[PDB]
Amino acid sequence: STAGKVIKCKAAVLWEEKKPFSIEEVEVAPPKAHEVRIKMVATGICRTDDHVVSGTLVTPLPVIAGHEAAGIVESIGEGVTTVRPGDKVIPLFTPQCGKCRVCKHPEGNFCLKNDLSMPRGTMQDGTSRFTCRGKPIHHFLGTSTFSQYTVVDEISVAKIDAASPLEKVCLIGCGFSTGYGSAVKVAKVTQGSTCAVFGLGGVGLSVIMGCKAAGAARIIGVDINKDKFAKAKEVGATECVNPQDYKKPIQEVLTEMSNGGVDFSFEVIGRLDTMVTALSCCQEAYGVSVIVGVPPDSQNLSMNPMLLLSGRTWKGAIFGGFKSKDSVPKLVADFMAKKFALDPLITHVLPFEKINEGFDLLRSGESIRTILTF
Amino acid sequence: STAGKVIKCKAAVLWEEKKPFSIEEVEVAPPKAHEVRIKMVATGICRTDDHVVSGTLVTPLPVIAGHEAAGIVESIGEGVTTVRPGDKVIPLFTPQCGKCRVCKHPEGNFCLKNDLSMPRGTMQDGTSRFTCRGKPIHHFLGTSTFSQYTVVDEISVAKIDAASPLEKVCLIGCGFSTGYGSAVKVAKVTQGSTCAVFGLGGVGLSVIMGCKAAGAARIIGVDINKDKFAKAKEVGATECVNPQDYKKPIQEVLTEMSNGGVDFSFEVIGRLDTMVTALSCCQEAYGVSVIVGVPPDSQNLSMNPMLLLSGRTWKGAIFGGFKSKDSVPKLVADFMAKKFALDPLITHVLPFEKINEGFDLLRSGESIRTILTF
Ligand SMILES: NC(=O)C1=CN([C@@H]2O[C@H](COP(=O)(O)OP(=O)(O)OC[C@H]3O[C@@H](n4cnc5c(N)ncnc54)[C@H](O)[C@@H]3O)[C@@H](O)[C@H]2O)C=CC1
Ligand SMILES: NC(=O)C1=CN([C@@H]2O[C@H](COP(=O)(O)OP(=O)(O)OC[C@H]3O[C@@H](n4cnc5c(N)ncnc54)[C@H](O)[C@@H]3O)[C@@H](O)[C@H]2O)C=CC1
Ligand SMILES: O=CNC1CCCCC1
Ligand SMILES: O=CNC1CCCCC1
Ligand SMILES: [Zn+2]
Ligand SMILES: [Zn+2]
Ligand SMILES: [Zn+2]
Ligand SMILES: [Zn+2]
Repeated sequence: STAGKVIKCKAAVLWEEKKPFSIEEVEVAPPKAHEVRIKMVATGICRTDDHVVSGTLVTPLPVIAGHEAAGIVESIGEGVTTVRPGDKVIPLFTPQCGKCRVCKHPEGNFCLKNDLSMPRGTMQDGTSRFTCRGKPIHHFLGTSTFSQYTVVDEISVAKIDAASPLEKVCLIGCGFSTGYGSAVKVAKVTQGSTCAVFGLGGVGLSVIMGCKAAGAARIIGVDINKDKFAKAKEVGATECVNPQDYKKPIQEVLTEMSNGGVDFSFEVIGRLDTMVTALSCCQEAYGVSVIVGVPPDSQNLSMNPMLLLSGRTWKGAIFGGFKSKDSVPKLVADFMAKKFALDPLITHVLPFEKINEGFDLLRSGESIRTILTF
Repeated sequence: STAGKVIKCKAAVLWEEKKPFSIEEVEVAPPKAHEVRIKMVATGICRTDDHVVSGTLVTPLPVIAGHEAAGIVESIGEGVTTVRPGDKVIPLFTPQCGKCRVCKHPEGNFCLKNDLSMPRGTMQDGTSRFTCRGKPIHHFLGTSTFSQYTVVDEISVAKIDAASPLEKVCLIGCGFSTGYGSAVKVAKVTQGSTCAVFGLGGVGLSVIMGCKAAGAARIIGVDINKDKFAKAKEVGATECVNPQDYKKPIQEVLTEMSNGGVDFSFEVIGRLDTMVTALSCCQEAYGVSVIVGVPPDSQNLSMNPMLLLSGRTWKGAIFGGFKSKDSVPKLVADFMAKKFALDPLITHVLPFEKINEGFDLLRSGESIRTILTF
């Protein structure tokens, strides 16, 4: 009854930076060739979406944000072969076109069709499927999940298990997979190692989950909000430290605690200074540091390259290094088989209409993941 | 005639920065417990030794520099078990104590007994074996090879094949092993890959040798001195580019040539700007960049962490990542078995007394490696 037709629905439109989202009616065009229109079931609030509001992450406005979500296919455009109406799906903020040099590389996952490096805020064809008050509205990372319906390119959606609980598995679309993969796939944490995790939000807790799964003997959580420590220990941290408690810089503290530096460190905040601190606290000859946090737009850090010359490895990754369309269904299957848990990340649940309250909870430090239900 | 006694011999003393080496008589104490006195045969002129003269690398002065060398054991102190009088040896500017956490780690080679991080310019016991004009003279990296005799700690010397040609294998003490290992062990260049090498001196040519040995399909040499290109092609470069020939920054040129970025890049110069350019020119999702060059003392580079967040890996290494005492004898044996060539690196051979002329050849751009003979 809606196939081929414009759908009018509610969405959370961001008209300008540093303002509440506006819950109001938008028009969602039907999918074109190789596009998929999705009815949203649940979406999480990730710090990246707040970065859009704050101007930390620059993408064209006005915009429908949201990128960590799950829903049910409402209709498919001409030529779609990988999903069907009625399928449960997770939108992929990093596409997997399967044809570019990165998709063909055994390690790479940052597909060249991404909308991150040179943000356009469009579908792959350079146009928008959203109208609001008669005005075109930008997409976000080819997902735009803060809406009752969205349209994504086929390379930006994965079919998942038909029995999946969408109010939980939406976290596999961003925060869980990012943190878990950063530990198990990017860093390749080893049994018996010592790890340090900077930032104990949804993504940092997922890093801890991955470090424990990889068998780390010590996992040191680092956060300036000590209210985050109890859940960090629940999911695997052996000891938590607040940098504000110490007179010395925390990388000196962590080097002392690890008897000369940690094996693996992770920056999961998004600050230039903590990226450098995290690199410095890994052991100078064989340590590995992974950047996960998003830096403020266009800003450069400063560092002494002797930190690298002694032997450190420094790297970063999007989405935990996972090839998105191959990996998301497998991660869902693994969740259904109880191989990892998502409940520890979910601290609050709200209806989509209370999106602004959900962002207030994030900004206040009270929440990890709030899940919004449509 | 000389065991247990002070040796008066010729050495090249550096009394202060930015002055020629002073060829004069020095006095070399006999070895104490666990020390080894070596009567040098050949020593190479490495850019690192020039960095001491120029103030790029800070180490206590006055000093006997030189660290890339080979000689013959004159005497051993109490407790030495790994070499004997008459053995051919190569001093190790990175020690291998075998006891610290780095030596025990499968990947690490930057032994915690090194004299680089906190330069003292002494023997392990904190004292000097050198006097000149009645003044104590500092050691350099526990080697000090610009002298007819030196004294090193046992952890800083390796015994090598009694039939080795010392006037060639001295290069295994630094330049060859550093460059070759940076490609084959640190970067782990893969066959069919595309590589970019910034700096075509002795170390950069050794990187090229390693990239070719690893089966790279394309090896792009980068140098502002085009006189370096002919030898780079002889040892495996498929193409050479001079940044000053182009209106665009060279990272953009290299990204275009490689159809979107190289697989492996190497900075083998020692400039902050080329360290960042080398990182930028590897492919953003799966590229690897290795810093080999020595940066100017205490200076920080500036970089955008988005270069790492997309997926790049940035690392550095001392001595090609080789565990020094284990690897040097094996590299000499490999040379004797004809597994790699050293002659392409040697452009000049001069008597030790012509040390200053040898440094003039390096500074003028004319030489690769000058070997000084005693
Ligand atoms: N690389 C990727 O693919 C992805 C990156 N991100 C980024 O990861 C970061 C974390 O995301 P979430 O976990 O949702 O964020 P979050 O805000 O829930 O967690 C961040 C934690 O860092 C702590 N923190 C803040 N400043 C600190 C400081 N100076 N020192 C120590 N701790 C400090 C906060 O108290 C907070 O608990 C964000 O920057 C986000 O944009 C998120 C998802 C995917
Ligand atoms: N990491 C380690 O273990 C080691 C590091 N090193 C360092 O490696 C570096 C290279 O050593 P060598 O080969 O002996 O030096 P070299 O001076 O013979 O070679 C350097 C090359 O860089 C080129 N160059 C200079 N500025 C340039 C620019 N802006 N762009 C492009 N090319 C430029 C020069 O023309 C020269 O050919 C030095 O900094 C040295 O201290 C050396 C040995 C061991
Ligand atoms: O949180 C999801 N996506 C992020 C990934 C890191 C760059 C900004 C967008
Ligand atoms: O060239 C020999 N040794 C160098 C290695 C890099 C740091 C300075 C000393
Ligand atoms: Zn996210
Ligand atoms: Zn692709
Ligand atoms: Zn050691
Ligand atoms: Zn050297």
